[PDB]
Amino acid sequence: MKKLYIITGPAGVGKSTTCKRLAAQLDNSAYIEGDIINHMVVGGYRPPWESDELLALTWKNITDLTVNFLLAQNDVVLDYIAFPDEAEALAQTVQAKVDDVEIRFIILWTNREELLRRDALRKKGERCLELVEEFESKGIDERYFYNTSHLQPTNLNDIVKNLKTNPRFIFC
Amino acid sequence: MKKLYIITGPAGVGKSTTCKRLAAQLDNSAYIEGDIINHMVVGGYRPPWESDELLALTWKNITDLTVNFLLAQNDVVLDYIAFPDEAEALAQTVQAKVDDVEIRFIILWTNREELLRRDALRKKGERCLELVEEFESKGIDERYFYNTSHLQPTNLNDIVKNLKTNPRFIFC
Repeated sequence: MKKLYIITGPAGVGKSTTCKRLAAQLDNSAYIEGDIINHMVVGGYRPPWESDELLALTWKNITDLTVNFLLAQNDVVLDYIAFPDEAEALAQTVQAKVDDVEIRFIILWTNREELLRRDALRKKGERCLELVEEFESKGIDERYFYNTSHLQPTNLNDIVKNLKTNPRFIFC
Repeated sequence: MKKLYIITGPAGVGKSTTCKRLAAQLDNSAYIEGDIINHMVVGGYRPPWESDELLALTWKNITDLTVNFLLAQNDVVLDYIAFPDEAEALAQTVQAKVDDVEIRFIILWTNREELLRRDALRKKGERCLELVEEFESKGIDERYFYNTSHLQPTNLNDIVKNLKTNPRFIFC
């Protein structure tokens, strides 16, 4: 069967690093970077938080690409910002267009202070907390969170090995 | 109305540079880079010339993204390798899913020797000619070709200004 991995979480949490490693581990997979999709719009571009229209478009494009990759016998690894609402919506569509698809929802988390330093090497802040409090207030189940503040990057393959089979993320 | 710009041609001809400038000129537009789409497949990846399946997938993804952007009131600028067959197919789908869409087919060309030097600064060849003879043998109409071997890069805005309104590319 096919598998969909919705890896989300605050900026600097290591979504990109985790998704790239995960994708490279499956025999047949597709890696979708939400940001590249969103930034495809040039003329008239506006950030996600300033246009529900442009944001819905981005999820439309993500969804259609995900369906095609799954139908094509590819596992899909999605890296983007996603809350219960978006995950639910995506799931409804794929499930209605593809059979035997086990979807996994995974929210990578570390520590407020960790994200504080993790970005101190981007191109030079407080904003790294804006997304943090959003996930919390959304009252998301605790089984979808994966705190890696105590793990080592040298164990990256174990982490991706876990979230690949761990049933807790199976999107109960 | 909406407009679709299918900019193709051999590697090093300046498709990326031309498309990015064109997109940035329209009020509402989307820029699609065929290569980023194609490279979304990780596990089991294979070059376009080694899998008609993976290649068809890439065009499927490109097509679905193009339709969504056009319906969303965005002009679409596509940068990829495309022959009459692919252009025709894409056109049939968009035209069947969107109204008032003027599609333009544009093949950027320069000179055999030009492409010879244009790539001598990639990361260090003959292969730059493989795509050249392909376009020629395909017996493509001469109205779609746009030779810029005699133009100057300092006239980039004029070039994109031309192919934006010039009717010769209107895909007769």
